[PDB]
Amino acid sequence: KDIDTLISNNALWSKMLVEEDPGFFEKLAQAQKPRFLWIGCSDSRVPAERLTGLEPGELFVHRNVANLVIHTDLNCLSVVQYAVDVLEVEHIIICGHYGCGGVQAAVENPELGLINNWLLHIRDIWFKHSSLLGEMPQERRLDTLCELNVMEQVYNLGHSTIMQSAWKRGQKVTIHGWAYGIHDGLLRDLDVTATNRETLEQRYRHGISNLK
Amino acid sequence: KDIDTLISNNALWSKMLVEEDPGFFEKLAQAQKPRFLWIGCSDSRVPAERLTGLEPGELFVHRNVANLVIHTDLNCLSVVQYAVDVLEVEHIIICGHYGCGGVQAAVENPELGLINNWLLHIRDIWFKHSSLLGEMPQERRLDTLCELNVMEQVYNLGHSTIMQSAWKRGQKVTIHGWAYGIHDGLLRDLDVTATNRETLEQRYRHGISNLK
Amino acid sequence: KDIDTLISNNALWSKMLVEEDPGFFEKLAQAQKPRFLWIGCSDSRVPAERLTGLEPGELFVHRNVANLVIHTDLNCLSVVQYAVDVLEVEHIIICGHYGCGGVQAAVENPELGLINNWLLHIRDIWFKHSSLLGEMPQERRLDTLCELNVMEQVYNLGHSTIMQSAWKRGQKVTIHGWAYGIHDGLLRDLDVTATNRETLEQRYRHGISNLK
Amino acid sequence: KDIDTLISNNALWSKMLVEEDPGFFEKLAQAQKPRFLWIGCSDSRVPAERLTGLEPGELFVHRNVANLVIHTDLNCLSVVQYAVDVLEVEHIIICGHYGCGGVQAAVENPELGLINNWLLHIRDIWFKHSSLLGEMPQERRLDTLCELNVMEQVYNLGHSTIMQSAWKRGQKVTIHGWAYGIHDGLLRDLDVTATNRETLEQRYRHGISNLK
Ligand SMILES: [Zn+2]
Ligand SMILES: [Zn+2]
Ligand SMILES: [Zn+2]
Ligand SMILES: [Zn+2]
Repeated sequence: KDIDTLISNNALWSKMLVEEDPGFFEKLAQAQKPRFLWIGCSDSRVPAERLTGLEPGELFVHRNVANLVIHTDLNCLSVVQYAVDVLEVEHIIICGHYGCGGVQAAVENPELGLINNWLLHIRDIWFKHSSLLGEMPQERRLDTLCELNVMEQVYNLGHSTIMQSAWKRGQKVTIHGWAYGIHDGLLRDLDVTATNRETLEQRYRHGISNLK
Repeated sequence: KDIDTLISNNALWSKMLVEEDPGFFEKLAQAQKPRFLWIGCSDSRVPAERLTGLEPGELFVHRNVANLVIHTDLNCLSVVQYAVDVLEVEHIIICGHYGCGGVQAAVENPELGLINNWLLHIRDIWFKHSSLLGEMPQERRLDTLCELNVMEQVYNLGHSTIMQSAWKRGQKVTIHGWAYGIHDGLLRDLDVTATNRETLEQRYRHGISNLK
Repeated sequence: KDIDTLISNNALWSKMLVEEDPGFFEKLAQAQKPRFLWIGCSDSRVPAERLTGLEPGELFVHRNVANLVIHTDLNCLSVVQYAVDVLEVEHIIICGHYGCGGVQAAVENPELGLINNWLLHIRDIWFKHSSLLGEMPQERRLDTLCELNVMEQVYNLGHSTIMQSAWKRGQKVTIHGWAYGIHDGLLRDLDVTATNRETLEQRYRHGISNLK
Repeated sequence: KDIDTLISNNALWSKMLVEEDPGFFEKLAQAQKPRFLWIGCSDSRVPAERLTGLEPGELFVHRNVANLVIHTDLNCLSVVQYAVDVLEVEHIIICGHYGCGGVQAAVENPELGLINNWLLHIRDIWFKHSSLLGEMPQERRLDTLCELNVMEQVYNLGHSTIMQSAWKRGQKVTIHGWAYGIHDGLLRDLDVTATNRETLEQRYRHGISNLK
């Protein structure tokens, strides 16, 4: 596909919606805010809307390389703060994916340029879980690191001042850690779901334990 | 929709693909890299794949509040550098949208919290184009600011060291500035398309002139 | 000077303080917090303590290339928020300097690498004030840009959510914009001093007017 | 001290230099670049020039809360890249300090606001070294964490793409990790000095071993 194809396809799709789904934009024109924030990877191998059935307007989205929530990344933190404090999303889903190019590059460590600095945060997680990974068969280690990465980003998200403040004041927000692969598109819930500061810690340990 | 609904819908969708599109993941399993990078807004009012017909695996994606390319945002710059230098995408599309909550908040300036710092970059663009906006009817000013924001982010992207280096070395990368609204989902090409350092400047001025 | 010289000089200086100034560390050992935050340039051509006579413990310090307060730089914003909310500094001084290598590189635009992205924020200010600079003799333009840069960083600092919140709640914090050169080390007050949201705007315009 | 005092002291100091040290600015007026980059804490309890005897023009400086080199902090990375690639500094010194308010806040974890996000990077280091710290007497743990923080920031600096590139191309740059306290101002060399990729790893382990 080329650029002229995208523009032309868009024009035809917009016209065909009049017959196929004349109401396609009706919920978007209402003041209903999205209830979900999705933090995923720029690889976007299967779009979040396809994976879940979520409709236009139901999902606020951030994507970056390897779906990180770095403690001091103001881009992601600004998405989160707007979603939690202004849109009042009820769920935040961090979704990783098996085969992620960012996770693979963190492990193989090729000299890729500027991106290698971003990927050092993944190498820190790999270091953190070296003993756990060493108890597992080698062929499962890379996908396990993909899962651990998600769990650590959920943990970071729950430790941000944004989430700590929301939970302290009794706002209902739940964080989830998921992963999928392109072998079937099937979401795996990594079982780290957090609804407050206490469950954040308990279920982080639970998710890691399920891997041990 | 609730969380159990998303998980259950995903499981049913994955199973139904066997009959509907057993080859759905086949291109994803190949080593073909995406040819397009989409930088859009976290509002994600209509997903980029729906707007354009792009299939899974064809698009690398970054989203942040109001689709900014801030000169010093390492999150977006890391997506861009990986896309340009490692994946060798041929097109980068920055897409804004009429009615964007981030653009509207920049103009109305409510006290929203942390996000207001991010939005100051939009207020700088609004200031930059005050005289242009003053020559236009008031009712068209907010959507014109949405377009100017896209054009300025294209300009910032082309001035990044990543893009300047790629163009200097003769890598073929084209940057585009688009917008759409939810009244019809129809993409408007803002006509700032840049294939090198010279067209970046020429077509930036062209796009602004088309508004004057 | 070499590394062994620094270590050896430090050991001799520490010993000599017993006779010269046995009380040198006494105020540092007290709980008195610094009353001033200095945001300056990494060039650090004359140290802030030498310029002003401020003693150890009186100054909290941030330095970066060309003394910027970028709207979305969490490093500088974190220094500011800790200084304002935790240390309760009463004064923030942004100090630029004539001959700054960062300002000069923004104007000459050599291909320096990663730093060029940071310097684009200065090029934006240069663009903003093109008409003002054009009314002045060429030989004064670079130093005038140095001053305008300081004034714009003061303006950015006052527009941060940190400062807006502090002023809204009645905390006494004053922001100042200064510059000096190495021809005499003499500080010039650029006359943009702000004690609240209103004086921020009034004195920003005043400082610019003093240049016109 | 108040603001009028600083301005007045500066004017008197500038005049008195004519008799005391008429050549004070002479090296600054030459094209000699600084040979040292100092990365220190915004606490700046004893200024680096006082600790070492370094003269004006000999030191390029960055300061942030708790002297961090975060993998993805473009402010510090931009200082480093300009210092290494443009100024060609020969030494980078990361200096922490015993009693640092940032390190103490990471351990005590008060609710301080925005700064808590920055401090999570220190809490990650505290977690990393929990077993080491547990083998030591409690009263020495906080200062040991101050030292470990410096060592980890040296390690991060050496793993940045900036430093890896410089060492790969044979540029002579040495990184050092130091600390001091206000009980005597005496620098402690933490013995993690790195001149290439190999010594970075060897001396990181050496410095940690010296603590065990
Ligand atoms: Zn990925
Ligand atoms: Zn938007
Ligand atoms: Zn400077
Ligand atoms: Zn400190």
